[PDB]
Amino acid sequence: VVSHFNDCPDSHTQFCFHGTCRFLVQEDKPACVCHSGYVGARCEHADLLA
Repeated sequence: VVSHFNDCPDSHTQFCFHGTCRFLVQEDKPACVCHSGYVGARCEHADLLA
């Protein structure tokens, strides 16, 4: 509550190649979400990586 994000990019955004980027500023905490039709945690690979 109260805590919210806005400025996603803070270097930690480099942990996400192909996925939503959200950085909780008030609580500096990186958090990315995968898009779709992809694999991995960072979402660097697109299918063919089960």
